[PDB]
Amino acid sequence: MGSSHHHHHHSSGLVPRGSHMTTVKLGDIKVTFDNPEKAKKYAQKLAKIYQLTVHVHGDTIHVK
Repeated sequence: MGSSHHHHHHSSGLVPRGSHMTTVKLGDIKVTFDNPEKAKKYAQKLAKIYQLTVHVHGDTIHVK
């Protein structure tokens, strides 16, 4: 066997539907990405680099 049963839990980073650029606020540094998809995928790396964490709240991802 080898099946990871992925299911959505209550309350997540609920991004609004529509083609819109996400404002990823790093420590002072203002980053932006075309899509919330790529935004969170690069922001989790920026969190690991700068030793911070990802706070995804709507169209704003602040790397706390």
